[PDB]
Amino acid sequence: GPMVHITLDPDTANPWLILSEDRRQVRLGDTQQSIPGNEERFDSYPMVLGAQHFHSGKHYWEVDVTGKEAWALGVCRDSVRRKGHFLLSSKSGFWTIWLWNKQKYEAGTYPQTPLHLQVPPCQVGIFLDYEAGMVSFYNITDHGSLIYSFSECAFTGPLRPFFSPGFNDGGKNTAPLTLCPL
Ligand SMILES: C[C@H](O)c1ccc2c(c1)N(CCCN(C)C)c1ccccc1S2
Repeated sequence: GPMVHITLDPDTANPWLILSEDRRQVRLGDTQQSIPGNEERFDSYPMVLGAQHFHSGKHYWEVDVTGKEAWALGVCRDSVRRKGHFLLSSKSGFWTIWLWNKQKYEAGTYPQTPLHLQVPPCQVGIFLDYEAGMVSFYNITDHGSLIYSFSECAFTGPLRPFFSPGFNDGGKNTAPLTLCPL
């Protein structure tokens, strides 16, 4: 089946992130960790990838976002640049949605698409269909209604799960992203 046990890849995690020992949770830290500057690590934003690689097929997982004022979720090319600043955008190899400012939900098209969610999600489901070129996001709190779907994605290599528990803002958004047991 499509359900997949996601774990986080510590080698990609920006130093502002704290990963749980089981690598199923991630949160913003109050200070930067001292860790290596290996090529895989995102150096400019608090992001981290799942360890799993997708080359084909259908895949699904869920993330708890309860009570966070900001976060970003989805999938990206393994080949996306890790160093420096960039746009979280389908044009750049990212298929993501995000919340910021407590109630601004957007999809990472470029230009960005504003999202209008009648029921703020406490848990989000991400569905990847490699062959169909689709990444879809579901509001678990709202009985699995569709938040947004990217279609006509032109996948060419391995894809990775993508996660950010927020950006650095002074330590208000400390709660973790948690991968849900499926
Ligand atoms: C600008 C570029 O696309 C970019 C790079 C890195 C991040 C974000 C955007 N945001 C989205 C902000 C969209 N509007 C507001 C510009 C974000 C949102 C939620 C959690 C982490 C992040 S980190």
